[PDB]
Amino acid sequence: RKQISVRGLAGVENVTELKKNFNRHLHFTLVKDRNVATPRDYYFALAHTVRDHLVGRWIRTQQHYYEKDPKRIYYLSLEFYMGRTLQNTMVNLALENACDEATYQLGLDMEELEEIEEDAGLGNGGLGRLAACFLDSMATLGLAAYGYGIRYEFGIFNQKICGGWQMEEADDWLRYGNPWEKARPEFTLPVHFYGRVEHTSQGAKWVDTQVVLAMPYDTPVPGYRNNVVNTMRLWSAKAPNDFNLKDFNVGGYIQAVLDRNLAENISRVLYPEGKELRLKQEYFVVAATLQDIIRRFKSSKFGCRDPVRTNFDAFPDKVAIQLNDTHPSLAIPELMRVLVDLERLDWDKAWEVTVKTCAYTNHTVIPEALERWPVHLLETLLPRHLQIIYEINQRFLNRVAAAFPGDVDRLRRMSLVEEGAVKRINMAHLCIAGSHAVNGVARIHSEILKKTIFKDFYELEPHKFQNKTNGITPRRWLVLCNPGLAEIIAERIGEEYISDLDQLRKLLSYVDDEAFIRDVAKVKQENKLKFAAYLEREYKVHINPNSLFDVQVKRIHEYKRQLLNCLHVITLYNRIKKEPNKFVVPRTVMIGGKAAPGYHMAKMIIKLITAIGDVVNHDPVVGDRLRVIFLENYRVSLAEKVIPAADLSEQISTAGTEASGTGNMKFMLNGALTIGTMDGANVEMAEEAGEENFFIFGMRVEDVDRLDQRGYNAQEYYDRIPELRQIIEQLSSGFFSPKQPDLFKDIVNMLMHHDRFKVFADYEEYVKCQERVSALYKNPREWTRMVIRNIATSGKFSSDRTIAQYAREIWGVEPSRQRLPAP
Amino acid sequence: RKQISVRGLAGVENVTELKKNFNRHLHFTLVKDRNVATPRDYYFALAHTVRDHLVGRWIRTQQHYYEKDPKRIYYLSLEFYMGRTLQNTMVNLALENACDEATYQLGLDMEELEEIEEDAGLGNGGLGRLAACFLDSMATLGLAAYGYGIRYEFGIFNQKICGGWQMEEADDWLRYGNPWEKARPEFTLPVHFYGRVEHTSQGAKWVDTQVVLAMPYDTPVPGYRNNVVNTMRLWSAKAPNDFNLKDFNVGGYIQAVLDRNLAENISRVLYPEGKELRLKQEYFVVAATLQDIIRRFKSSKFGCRDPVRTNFDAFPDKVAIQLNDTHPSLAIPELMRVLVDLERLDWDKAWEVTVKTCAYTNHTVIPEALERWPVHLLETLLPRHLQIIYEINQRFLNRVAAAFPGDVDRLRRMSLVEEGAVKRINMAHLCIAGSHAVNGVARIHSEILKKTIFKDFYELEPHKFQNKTNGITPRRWLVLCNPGLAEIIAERIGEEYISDLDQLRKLLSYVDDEAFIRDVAKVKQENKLKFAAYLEREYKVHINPNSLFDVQVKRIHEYKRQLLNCLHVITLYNRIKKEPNKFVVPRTVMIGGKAAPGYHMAKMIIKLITAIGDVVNHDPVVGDRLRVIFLENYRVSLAEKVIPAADLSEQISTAGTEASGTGNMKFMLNGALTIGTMDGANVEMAEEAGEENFFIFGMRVEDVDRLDQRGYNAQEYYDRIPELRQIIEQLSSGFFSPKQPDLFKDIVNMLMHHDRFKVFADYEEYVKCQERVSALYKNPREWTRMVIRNIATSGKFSSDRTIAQYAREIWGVEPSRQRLPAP
Repeated sequence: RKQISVRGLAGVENVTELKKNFNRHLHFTLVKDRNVATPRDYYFALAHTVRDHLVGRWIRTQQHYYEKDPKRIYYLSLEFYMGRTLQNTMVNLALENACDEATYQLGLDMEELEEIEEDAGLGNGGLGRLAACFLDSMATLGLAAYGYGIRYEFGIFNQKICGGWQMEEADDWLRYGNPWEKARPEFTLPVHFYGRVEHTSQGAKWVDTQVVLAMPYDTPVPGYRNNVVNTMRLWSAKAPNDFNLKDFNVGGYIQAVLDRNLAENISRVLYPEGKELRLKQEYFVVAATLQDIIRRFKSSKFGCRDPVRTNFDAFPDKVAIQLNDTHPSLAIPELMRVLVDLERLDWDKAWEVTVKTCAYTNHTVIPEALERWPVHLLETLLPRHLQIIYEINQRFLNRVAAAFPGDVDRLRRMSLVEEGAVKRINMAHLCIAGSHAVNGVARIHSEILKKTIFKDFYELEPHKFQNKTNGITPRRWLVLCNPGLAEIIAERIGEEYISDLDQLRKLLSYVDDEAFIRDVAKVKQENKLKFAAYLEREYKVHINPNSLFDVQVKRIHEYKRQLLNCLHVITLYNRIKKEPNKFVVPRTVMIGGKAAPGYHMAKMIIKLITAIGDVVNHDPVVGDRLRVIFLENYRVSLAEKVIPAADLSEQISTAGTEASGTGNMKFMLNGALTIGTMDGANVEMAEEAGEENFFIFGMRVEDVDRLDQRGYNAQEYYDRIPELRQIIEQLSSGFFSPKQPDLFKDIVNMLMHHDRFKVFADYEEYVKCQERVSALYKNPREWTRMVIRNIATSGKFSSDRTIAQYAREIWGVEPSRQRLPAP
Repeated sequence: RKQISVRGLAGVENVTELKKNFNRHLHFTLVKDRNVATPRDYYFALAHTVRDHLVGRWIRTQQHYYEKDPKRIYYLSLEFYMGRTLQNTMVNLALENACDEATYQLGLDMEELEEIEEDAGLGNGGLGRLAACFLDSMATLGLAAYGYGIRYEFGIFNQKICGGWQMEEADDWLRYGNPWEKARPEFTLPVHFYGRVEHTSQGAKWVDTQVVLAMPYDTPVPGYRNNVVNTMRLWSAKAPNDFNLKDFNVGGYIQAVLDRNLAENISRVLYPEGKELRLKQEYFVVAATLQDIIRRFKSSKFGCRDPVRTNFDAFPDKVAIQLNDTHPSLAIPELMRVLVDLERLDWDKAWEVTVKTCAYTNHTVIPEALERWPVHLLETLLPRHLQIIYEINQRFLNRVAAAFPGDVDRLRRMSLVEEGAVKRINMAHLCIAGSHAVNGVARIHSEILKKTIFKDFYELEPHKFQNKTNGITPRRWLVLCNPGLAEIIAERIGEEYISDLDQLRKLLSYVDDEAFIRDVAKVKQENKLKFAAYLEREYKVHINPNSLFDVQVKRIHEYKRQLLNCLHVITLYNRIKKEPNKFVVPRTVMIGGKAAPGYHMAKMIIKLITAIGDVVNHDPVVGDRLRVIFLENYRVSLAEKVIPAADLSEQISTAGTEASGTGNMKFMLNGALTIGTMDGANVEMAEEAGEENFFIFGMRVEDVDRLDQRGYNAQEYYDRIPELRQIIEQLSSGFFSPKQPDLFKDIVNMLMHHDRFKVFADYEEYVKCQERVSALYKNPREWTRMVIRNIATSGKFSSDRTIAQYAREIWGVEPSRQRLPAP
């Protein structure tokens, strides 16, 4: 009876007894054979093999925390950007080149198979990709972290450059199935919606509700090489499949069928403010999750164990809910609703635990883009919750009054309920009220949630504000992505670095050495040949390799400045042309990110970049003196192979607009010079690397704040800076497009007359700087010099670090670097 | 490529190497362990374990036919009443023993786990059951055969008699999946609804249609110990839904997200009238399969003996289509629409081939019941099919005129268009024109299709009409259901019988061997007591495993007299009650059968039994001399359990209504004596058995026609038979319903004033039989003597023989009983 144990299921490190497993699954799982099986079949066969070799470990980890009962720390997020599991299972488990030998002794090619894998489309950018990284490093740091979010049938679109434009051609990543996940029909809970309250003797009822079933799916995330492998648990919406008539509800009219789609497509599309669905989605992910959070606190070990009627006195000891951004916020009104209403905890006692369990990571530098909801939206889907939100509030605000008698303008600046032309609830204030700890994403930024945006909140509970300077992850962002460069490091410092990281600091001593100089430009010249290969293979281009390899891969969006780039690269096309022999360093510039539907300036700016392309790379006057590639469909699998041929990381956003920056850290690692306007995280990177090692141009936070106080007007620069007069002219007189001359005319007036982001004011400073970048390119080795002093610097911009910080001052729980036995 | 071999995995016969994979499926394939895992995960880990045995042999057989290249025969049926895999998968492949031993040692009672499997609601009744036996024997007889059905997500209801009334209840059998089915998304093909027929060039096109995608799901069908495993390809109707921006359709208005629903539920449900849903389901199956048949005809091997068209010339030699009932019928215009429109063969080359290729099995004896569909319905979802039924109908009538020159009414009776109020097409006459053979499913029923129902048709193509009487399979319905009856029979004649049932005739020499007579009786006694325990466990009331087990389990319908049984039952009830001290042979009548929603007298007659048993199973005056049990939710599962435990087999259909039986041949075989009218099925079953060993009773067909001349007037028997007049007044005063007397009034009134099925005509002689029954049963020695005589002569009813004749006489292919090796 006890003979159903984890014993024997594989022979690990054996090329041959996993060569017995690639066969096992092709036949018995996939029901295919060698005369009929396809590439995508042998990737699904390989996918399964490394997977039994994951879920072995997953049983015993999972076993461990029942016995050992840690504080289970759930990270709540509506975006989870993983993106290609196979290789990353292989390294954090070991089996990679022991999977390479089997799959060539078999006669395949594990790298050709690897590219059959669609990206696990649960994201869009850095809110998913941060947590996707924190999921790797919590798993490595011994921590009992659970990641819970929603499983999107389609994620967010796949982009398509056609005619120069973006066509958002949808991503059905999951149609051929997904190796890595397990469905769990057995642990389906309901999500109730709409309904109404109805009070009784002891509490209140929220009867009359519509329901949407919550079905869980388990991807696992391995910890790096210490054998603990954790659970992502992502929800799927099932419409109640009582339907055809039961309740006799359709009777007189079927059209409640419109429930089936408007409920069930909670789970089909991720977004790219004013939407019942974004809130329905939001309430979906927190309800199901928190019901599961309560069943491991009771059932799994406290099922039996009480003391205090298995009260929640020991809840905050055992559980910690970390709301990433404002999208989990209904975790405070829903947690309060279950403890008070379903169990029967005092409003006061239940709110005790609530704040103690919860804390909230803050991502915006802007107060204007900070989630708030309409009360008519609340009150109708969520009545009890519009009611508990009202009640948390005067309770909070009287606590404010105790600490500020008579200061009336604060009971409307602290308030939960916004007023006037649509009374809204400010969700970020709701969070700060029930979260014992808020953190800024960068140092600077935590200051500006003290000094500017939650000033009152920091005056009254001074201490909730923490800082955790968000990093990246060695495994993904050095080892998978640039292994030639993780090759030449290993043996010098000791592999202790990938899970203990400012040790990168040693290679600093190694700078001078003219071995390391010639060493590294190979990685970068090989990389710039392999990526300059891939370029022409998928899609196609005609490139240098050797070029200055210049890249900026962000969202196409005004305040990140793809535009500043475009002006400059029209200075470059035009001066090199003017004197056609005017030698300068030939750059291949790559701009790329998706836009966001119903964003025409961010549709326009793709089109200017795909208007240039034509006249530069096809004006064979220029030849290979200048090239601008647009990266169609930039996502996490492209993220790990363009930072790779990063000479130049152009992170050129207006000062004080970026709240931080993550795809900038995994750039001064791979060997990339970061040239950009100072704010966000372009800062601490230079406070580490030294300003002289960086290339910080242009304005700053402080003199930008100056500028819109004595009038900012971009023209004035139009009348002075003679080449910008040139490029504005040629921009406007159908140079790029003879067929539609006017075309970039909506962008001219934008650039001229209502430029919120001062693209023209940071022009000149940018060019008498990217002259310092070009002229230094062709000083081919003291170029290669600084590219080491950036690498050495690293360990703060590593998410292991950040997780230890969250671990330690906010959660409690002490980290680990120990290897759990077996597999 | 060679390294990836089948060579195996199959340590096969080995306990250790499969306690070992019941562990892998529990930990690595299902991801559970002994601390989380429940019964469902254990049966599923067993279920998964056996089908690695199953799918290796699947691989191997499929390969074989690719190599050999046999004539393949596809069998279209809208119901495959598959019912419960595992125990049969294990007996057809031998692992009852090893799987028992491995789960013995594991701590798991292998009986218990089995009864967690959900009966696959891919069927409804007899029409579904013969296909399933026609697939077991198509596989034991080595034929290259396919099963093409609909993968009903929910199926026809679950009976749930609540307080006495049949409640309808949905069946999601596949909640926690199906281990046995393997979805083949690679083979999704489109099914074209509605549209316009535009005419051009050498042909016609069908433009403007609406695609639904038919997605295939493969299930293995293993043969008893011969190592072949054939296919069953079920089609899932998955709505084309890229309905999110694409086509400039949604947004404008998502009024039209109904092609989600009425595309999607071509497969959510099975039926119980003029429904476009029923015809949409009928064409969906046909579109997805004929395009899959030609997919396989074109791909496996033939487009090289292409000498001529991958010729359809040879299509009838590599293909054979069986049309079980007129439901696959649109397959004769679909195999004409592709061959003519698409392939571009001659119209008379498409008919020469369409008639040589497909064939029609008919199952009816009552003509109204022959299928018809309105040309308004066809002119719409099937524009071009209407035009192929219109040129078929026209050319067939030429054939007819020349054959019977001048007979203007023969042209109007031999037609496929048919009008009066609503111009319908006759689908059964469509089948005779497009099939090389038409066949009855029983001897006399096959005569009265050329004697009466298609007689003109017959005279014009006499050579099409064959017969083939129905049969059970020896494996599910004697080995699985009754392994007890199985040891004893094999101990004497050997085990060659399972694959050749006529060897049961050999047991007829052991009639007078009173070891065997006390032995068979033993056998039937544990059967009656493992079953009698089913009852006070799942369900209850009181059993007495001695009594004469009298089951009638047909579906609830007026033409099959559940009512005659109700009246015999209270006649015994009353004789037991006026004269308590008389000795009476006690009986337990068990009536089970799924009524059929909408139909009220079936609804109402079930409430009879659920009120007769309440009144008589609570009479401490009778004590236990009678008990009446409605068997809730008859399915393949309880037939397994019921036919096994029964003594009398109640087959009381009105003479002239039944065509052939199939339910009978399971009780005849498992040693039960038929009581039954001479009518279609009971007739070959008494040719073999000898009338002696049957309880033939009452009214014969021309006895039914004698009274259907002079006229039925039930009242003449009411005032000529006192024991009837007796219970009409039991009913009418409301004995069985003290709170609602008048409840069974419309039954009383039906019965007398308009009983189209002649309950009272048969009453007196059916009773003078029930009690001769009671004579022989109270004579256990001579009961078994007559029961030996049943089980021995029943061999003619193996589907191994009904198939041995289709194959031979119709499909062409010749039966084979040899092994393959298949690791």
